[PDB]
Amino acid sequence: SAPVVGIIMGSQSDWETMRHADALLTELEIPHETLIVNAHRTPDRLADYARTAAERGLNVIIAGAGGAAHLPGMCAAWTRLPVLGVPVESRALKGMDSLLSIVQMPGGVPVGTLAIGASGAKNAALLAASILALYNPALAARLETWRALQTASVPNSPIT
Amino acid sequence: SAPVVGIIMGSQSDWETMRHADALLTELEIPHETLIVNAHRTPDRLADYARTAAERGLNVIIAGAGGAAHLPGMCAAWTRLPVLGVPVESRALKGMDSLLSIVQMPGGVPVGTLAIGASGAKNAALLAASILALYNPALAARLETWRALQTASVPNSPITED
Amino acid sequence: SAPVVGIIMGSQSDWETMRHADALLTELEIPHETLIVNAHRTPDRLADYARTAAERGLNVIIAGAGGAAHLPGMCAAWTRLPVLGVPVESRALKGMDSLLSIVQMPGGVPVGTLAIGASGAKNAALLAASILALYNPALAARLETWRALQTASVPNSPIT
Amino acid sequence: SAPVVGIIMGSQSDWETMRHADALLTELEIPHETLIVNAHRTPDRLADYARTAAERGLNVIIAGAGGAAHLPGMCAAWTRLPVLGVPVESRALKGMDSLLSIVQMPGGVPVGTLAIGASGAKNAALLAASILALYNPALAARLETWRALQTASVPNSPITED
Amino acid sequence: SAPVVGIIMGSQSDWETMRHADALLTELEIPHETLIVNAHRTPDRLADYARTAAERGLNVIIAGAGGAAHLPGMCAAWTRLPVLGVPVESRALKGMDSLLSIVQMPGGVPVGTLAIGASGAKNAALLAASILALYNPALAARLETWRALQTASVPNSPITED
Amino acid sequence: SAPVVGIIMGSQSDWETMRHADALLTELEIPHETLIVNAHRTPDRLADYARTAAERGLNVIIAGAGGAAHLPGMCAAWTRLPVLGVPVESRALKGMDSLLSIVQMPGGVPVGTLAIGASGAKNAALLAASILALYNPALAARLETWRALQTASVPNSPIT
Amino acid sequence: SAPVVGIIMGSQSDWETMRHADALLTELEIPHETLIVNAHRTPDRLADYARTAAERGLNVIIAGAGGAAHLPGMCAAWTRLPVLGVPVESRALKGMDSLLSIVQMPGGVPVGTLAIGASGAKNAALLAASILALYNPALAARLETWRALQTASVPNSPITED
Amino acid sequence: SAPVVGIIMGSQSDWETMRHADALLTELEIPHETLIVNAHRTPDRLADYARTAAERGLNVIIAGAGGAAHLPGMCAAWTRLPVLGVPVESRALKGMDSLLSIVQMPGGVPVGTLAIGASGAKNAALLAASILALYNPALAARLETWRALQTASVPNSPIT
Repeated sequence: SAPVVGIIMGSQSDWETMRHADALLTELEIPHETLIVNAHRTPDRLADYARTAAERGLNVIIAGAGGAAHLPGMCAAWTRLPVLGVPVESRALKGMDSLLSIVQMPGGVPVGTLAIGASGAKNAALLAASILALYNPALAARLETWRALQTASVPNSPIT
Repeated sequence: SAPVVGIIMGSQSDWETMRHADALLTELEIPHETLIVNAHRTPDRLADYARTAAERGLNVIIAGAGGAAHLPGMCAAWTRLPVLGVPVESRALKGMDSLLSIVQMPGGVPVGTLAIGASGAKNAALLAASILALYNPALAARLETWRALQTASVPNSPITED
Repeated sequence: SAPVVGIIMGSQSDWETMRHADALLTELEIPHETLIVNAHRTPDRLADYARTAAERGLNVIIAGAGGAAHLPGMCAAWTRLPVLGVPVESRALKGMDSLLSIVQMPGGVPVGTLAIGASGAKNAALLAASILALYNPALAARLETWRALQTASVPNSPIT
Repeated sequence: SAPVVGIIMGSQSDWETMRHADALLTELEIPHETLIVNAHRTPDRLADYARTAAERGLNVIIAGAGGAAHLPGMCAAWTRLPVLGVPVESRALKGMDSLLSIVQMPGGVPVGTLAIGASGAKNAALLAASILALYNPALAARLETWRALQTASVPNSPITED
Repeated sequence: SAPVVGIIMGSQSDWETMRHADALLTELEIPHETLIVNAHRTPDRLADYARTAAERGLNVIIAGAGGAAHLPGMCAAWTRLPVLGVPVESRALKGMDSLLSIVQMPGGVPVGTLAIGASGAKNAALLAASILALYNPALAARLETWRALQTASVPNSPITED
Repeated sequence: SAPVVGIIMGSQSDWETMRHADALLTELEIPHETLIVNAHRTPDRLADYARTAAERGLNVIIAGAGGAAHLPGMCAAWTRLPVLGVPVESRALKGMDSLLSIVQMPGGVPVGTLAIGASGAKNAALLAASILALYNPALAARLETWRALQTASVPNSPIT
Repeated sequence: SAPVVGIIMGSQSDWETMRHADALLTELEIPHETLIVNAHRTPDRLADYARTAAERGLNVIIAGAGGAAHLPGMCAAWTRLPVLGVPVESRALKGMDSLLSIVQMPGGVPVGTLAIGASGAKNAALLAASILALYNPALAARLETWRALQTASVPNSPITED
Repeated sequence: SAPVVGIIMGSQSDWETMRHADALLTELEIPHETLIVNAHRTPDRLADYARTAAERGLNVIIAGAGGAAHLPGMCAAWTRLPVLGVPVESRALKGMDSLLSIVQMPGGVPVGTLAIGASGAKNAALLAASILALYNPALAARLETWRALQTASVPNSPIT
């Protein structure tokens, strides 16, 4: 089936983080594509990807980047689709540079930003799912089940 | 007529920021409600608002809070709807406490976080609009027009006179 | 005996930190319960726990959380008991996110916040003990002994 | 009549912040004393105040300090009473130095720390009240009334007019 | 006559900062152009400006941006010319978001970053001048004179009167 | 051939970082010298190095330092050549001290600052190359090739 | 009569801060000189000042700088005298860049660093006084009197009126 | 011989850092004492130590602490001697808490603060030495030699 979510990242090194978004979308059976698109090394690839995303049938883009993290913001610049940004943990500054360069978008071009690291990648997929669930009843039911299981599965006490 | 976006905030002091979300939704002709829901002073009000939002017909919640900013995250805990968070600028720490309190949600319960302050509020409304536009062709057209006009309206050079 | 302190945390991963609170309360023979309550995954469990804490005979709640750490503040929202918050060290931001999301409570609903990590968990238990000692003479004497031993046991010089 | 809470601070400049603790204790009818004790300029005064607090009948100490804020931690070093710390906002670093200097106590000597500034001072008094209410039923009733009124007084919607 | 340095910025609000770069280039008689290019609102304008800069005869680009400051880095992505970045001071985070967004470029695409604010803008122009002076002897002489005068003009003692 | 770029650093411990600048200059066949010059321990060596750099035929200086990182700024003080600064990652503060002490130069004496760590060292060499390419056509072509290969070599998808 | 402390700073703008060091030395009757030495604009002036300070009879150097604050560290590089550093508050980063640039000296060349701003300048003078008092009994007596008076002058309670 | 410098620290865990101060003083043959004094656990020990330091013949105190680091400031409160503070690297916040709680002393009671960690401990000893050298000619000559050797020993190029 045709992808409705695009997951993009700038390098193989981002995959350790973004694989968590990929896994969640697969778990919820949301058709998606997972690609490398680098804002700095392949800016024309980025322009083409973002500009054509809507006409290709994409509904949400999840973009991960670390350091001076420009990939989500520049993606949002070229598409009217919702763009969700995952700050990848950077070696020196632990993703604080990633976080500020993604979340601090000036008014007019938004990026919905999630937590630094694996938690953010998982949550970007969940946020994408909740967006798609607004107009897909079967997915809405699967997301309901996912959240219910998450809630029900929390133990009552720690193991010592 | 019925609201499809809920804008919530903890206090009147937040309105100076959240009014920018309200204005943009109105500009794009998106029906919405604006309420005060305080995570710490009215936690049962929050639980009820969030847990009933979907059945009331809301599609997106925009939540603003400052300091130890728990309102967006706790809203997301009770709803399956997308929740967007606006960090309100705080006096001492300039919204850094607001930002980290909102964006650093552990995996399992998301909040899509926007920039600190008025920019974030405007962008939360634009993000909400982009979500709604996925299923609403008239709104999708209004949003494309809005984005195209924003692009066309950027001047080519600064005014450089003394 | 019935618990007078509740120790709560959002996940098993918090136990490495919160076990230090548990150990100290046991050392001082303070009856307590140690539970998992997750603000985000089990918010109704949290509401019920905090709302009924006083009528169950709890006197102090010690709550640990990391990241966007909402557990202590939301607990305080539903109870009139003193709530003490332990910021758990987070992977990327080393508990600075945990610390700010716990300590920066707006006026009207307090959380007494302790240091990031194991030190904070130990100190939350000690702070709970000093609260209980105000109206329990036998405990006050044991706490006096604990503090005296801590003071007396500090060596006079380092081992080389 | 005799004080059961001590509010201490290093200088008159701290009073702008600590007065919020004082006001709240008075509102809840909690007898207290307010003193200046400077950790660095009057260290022997601090030692004496802290080491005699319990025998003088104090139950809780609220200590405020800014910058390299050592007053709460050193107070806790000499008393077995619960000590609550209020980081006072500093000029350059906006109370971040105050906060870290107070909250990051190594294990063994606790300080329950509240928010930077006026919010923290008000909350230190509320936390002190919640501690005292554990053994004082009349105060417990006054505190429940206060919290209930705070909850009931939150408006349902912001004032949104231009 | 033709420009050899391009000064670009995302909005008119940046000019208060970037005007210091403009003034210094003029002082050193370096022909330049000043334009608004917004990375987020006019991304195709940016692509075209950056990809054609070298063939248009530009030698150095000075780019200023604040907040999530992507303009310098994205300019460098499309040009082989040296790109110098000026972090513009932002309201909440005082240009720290600007600074990290510009300087923390991953290996492979450089931006030479200067200080936050007006100092950085002046220094971007001086750095551009020092690059151009490597091949332009008349400019090298003007720059040496400028640096020598800066050194000679430092007073020996402060004015200490009350 | 005579060096046109100088790479300087304060200690052997900086070499793990600055070797990336050295490798890139060699890859692009840019003649250079790689030296230890310590701002604090050998300040007269620094003064002489920076003061004579231009007359020796150097065109760009790349200077790396960590902690209270004064080497780039003080180099710039004595030369009219462009000075590029690489913040070396420090043990405690992860190069945030290095970054601020290099980039925050007051107006009048510039240092072009690159990212913390190995990325910054590589990018300082690339920035130096782009400066030299302005007036060396053969190098400009090699830099074009380098950038083109970087762009072309980015994979289209991650390896799972 | 001859100076035993040198107070140096990079510009007149630093004097608003460094004047507090000057005033305290005068109060304690410590002969000193006050000069402008800019690490970046007058590096040879700095080298000469620092390398000759000991033979000129100086015992302590107090150096103030803001931003990328290199003056204290580079002074210490050329002198064997104790060098005390005062971080001057900067506009954007509130002296955090000043502080880290001064205090984070690698092992081998020390700078004793004081607080950001006016407090640090006053304390640099007091620290210089405490160093000089080790060998000067009259000054040691004046310093003890000063510290004793500081202690005696702390009020017992705040002024709490409305 | 009687100690003229006191090195104090709050716990054995600080010794890994403060041993560098001890080693430097021994290298320069400066008589000193190395002690554990904990501001929070042994405050009366601290009061007595600082109050009597001058009359015991101490000239400089070097105090190391981490976290909420109160030891140097409180030492300075009770003595007119120069007090030098070493921020010990803390687990979570990497000594940023240590640094701010030591350096940000309000006007009236100074602490001369050195770098976070081992570098700061070494430099506190060197700063103490330079203070003592003002009125001890033999030590001044040894310190001159130490600094000269440090300067002369810096290599001219890195080892590859």
